[PDB]
Amino acid sequence: VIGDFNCTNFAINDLNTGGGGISEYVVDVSYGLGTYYILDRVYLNTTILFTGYFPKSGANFRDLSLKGTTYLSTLWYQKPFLSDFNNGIFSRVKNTKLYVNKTLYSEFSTIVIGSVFINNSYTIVVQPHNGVLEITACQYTMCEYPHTICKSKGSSRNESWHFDKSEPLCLFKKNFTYNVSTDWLYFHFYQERGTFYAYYADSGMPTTFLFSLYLGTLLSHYYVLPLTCNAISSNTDNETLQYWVTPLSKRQYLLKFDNRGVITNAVD
Ligand SMILES: *[C@@H]1O[C@H](CO)[C@@H](O[C@@H]2O[C@H](CO)[C@@H](O[C@@H]3O[C@H](CO[C@H]4O[C@H](CO)[C@@H](O)[C@H](O)[C@@H]4O)[C@@H](O)[C@H](O[C@H]4O[C@H](CO)[C@@H](O)[C@H](O)[C@@H]4O)[C@@H]3O)[C@H](O)[C@H]2NC(C)=O)[C@H](O)[C@H]1NC(C)=O
Ligand SMILES: CC(=O)N[C@H]1[C@H]([C@H](O)[C@H](O)COC(C)=O)O[C@@](O[C@H](CO)[C@@H](O)[C@@H]2O[C@@](O)(C(=O)O)C[C@H](O)[C@H]2NC(C)=O)(C(=O)O)C[C@@H]1O
Ligand SMILES: *[C@@H]1O[C@H](CO)[C@@H](O[C@@H]2O[C@H](CO)[C@@H](O[C@@H]3O[C@H](CO)[C@@H](O)[C@H](O)[C@@H]3O)[C@H](O)[C@H]2NC(C)=O)[C@H](O)[C@H]1NC(C)=O
Ligand SMILES: *[C@@H]1O[C@H](CO)[C@@H](O[C@@H]2O[C@H](CO)[C@@H](O)[C@H](O)[C@H]2NC(C)=O)[C@H](O)[C@H]1NC(C)=O
Ligand SMILES: *[C@@H]1O[C@H](CO)[C@@H](O[C@@H]2O[C@H](CO)[C@@H](O)[C@H](O)[C@H]2NC(C)=O)[C@H](O)[C@H]1NC(C)=O
Ligand SMILES: *[C@@H]1O[C@H](CO)[C@@H](O[C@@H]2O[C@H](CO)[C@@H](O)[C@H](O)[C@H]2NC(C)=O)[C@H](O)[C@H]1NC(C)=O
Ligand SMILES: *[C@@H]1O[C@H](CO)[C@@H](O)[C@H](O)[C@H]1NC(C)=O
Ligand SMILES: *[C@@H]1O[C@H](CO)[C@@H](O)[C@H](O)[C@H]1NC(C)=O
Repeated sequence: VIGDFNCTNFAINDLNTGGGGISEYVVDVSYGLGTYYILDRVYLNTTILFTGYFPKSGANFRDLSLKGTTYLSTLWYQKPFLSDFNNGIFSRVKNTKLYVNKTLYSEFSTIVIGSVFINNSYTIVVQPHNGVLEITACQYTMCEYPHTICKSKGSSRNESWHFDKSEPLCLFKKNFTYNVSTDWLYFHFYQERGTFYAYYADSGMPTTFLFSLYLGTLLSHYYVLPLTCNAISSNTDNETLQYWVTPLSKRQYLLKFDNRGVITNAVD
């Protein structure tokens, strides 16, 4: 289980849907994937050695996205999906572009980051709402079996990942825009000295700083929430979710900057 609040018992079962296991893909930073822009600095037409929170090159990404329809498997709310946060993670996220009456809509998995997922501790949550990325850090009463929905196409169940009837205490609450038309989003989430840090990019590969947040407590787990939808499958539209993650660590990279300050290449 993620939290411990019994939000519902509707359509829960124990089926091992991952008969083929967690899907994997290989980290390759040679085109600037996994890198981020350094503070407020600009470098031009040059190569820098820099030490930062980066992926290991030639490590695996894991796809932790989980599309459901009606039933939720209890096995989705355990290891290997519930994952140790350590120093941090890098995410490569497919923007699942759907259509209704030729209008475009953007969906992708919510991620939660925390320690015990109980309302006496802060949980960070990052959730898309069709071009608005809502980010919060609050004492959420997380469910046992949290999940989200396709607000665009609809779902066979209502949304529930927390159960707070009155607004919980929050250290942070902001919205950030993202371009609904791009195919990928990239994120770094990491912690140093009890402060959480977030970088993203919705265009290109090198990420840029969103925010930082003092927690005063070590984060220790993260989890990518299942998404339930009447769309997003081979019998209806051949679309897919993907939410690739890999661990960060303190590493030295060569970074190459072009003559307009974009990071074009890197070496581990
Ligand atoms: C912070 O997070 C914690 C969890 O970590 C929350 O604690 C839980 O709070 C709920 C709500 O108060 C407790 O709910 C339990 O409900 C049982 C009945 O549930 C059914 O019926 C009710 C209507 O009566 C429906 O609302 C519900 O949806 C279900 O259909 C009760 O039986 C439970 O009673 C317990 O105590 C009696 C003795 O007094 C025993 O006989 C019972 O067997 C049982 O042990 C209870 O009322 C839930 O139990 C709480 N869990 C824990 C671990 O404490 C906090 O509420 C939350 N804080 C804030 C501010 O939101
Ligand atoms: C994490 C994972 O494994 N995710 C897959 C999902 C689950 O394994 C399954 O949900 C588990 O179920 C449990 C735990 O009991 O199966 C999906 O594929 C289904 C067939 O496997 C799909 O075709 C559905 O077929 C139906 O016969 C039915 O109900 O399963 C009718 C329903 O309308 C239709 N869904 C639609 C229209 O999207 C799906 O989607 O649900 C593809 C997802 O990638
Ligand atoms: C950040 O972005 C989110 C997502 O867009 C904003 O949340 C949404 O805010 C609106 C306005 O408060 C909510 O609409 C209201 O909902 C109630 C309940 O259904 C209804 O009675 C009102 O008439 C009105 O429609 C909306 O529900 C809410 N959530 C979602 C998923 O859209 C949020 O306001 C933005 N700002 C901040 C600082 O978070
Ligand atoms: C979790 O909460 C659900 C309700 O959302 C509980 O299910 C009810 O259990 C009582 C036990 O007396 C039954 O009379 C009801 O018919 C059940 N359903 C509903 C809709 O209330 C469930 O027992 C709780 N606990 C667990 C471990 O699932
Ligand atoms: C960017 O740096 C490169 C590499 O130093 C520069 O390329 C050289 O440019 C000179 C002419 O100024 C040529 O004679 C060399 O043959 C080039 N070397 C290579 C490896 O291509 C480039 O001029 C710089 N551009 C800017 C705008 O700073
Ligand atoms: C939002 O994302 C789309 C897709 O990446 C961007 O569209 C591209 O824009 C450039 C010019 O800036 C064109 O050369 C490409 O041909 C466009 N691609 C497609 C598929 O249309 C769009 O510019 C982005 N807009 C913002 C405001 O970020
Ligand atoms: C969804 O919410 C509506 C309105 O509260 C309720 O009538 C319905 O039973 C709920 N369905 C599920 C599966 O939670
Ligand atoms: C999904 O793709 C397969 C392979 O091309 C095809 O057989 C199937 O009919 C497609 N279904 C839809 C809804 O596009």
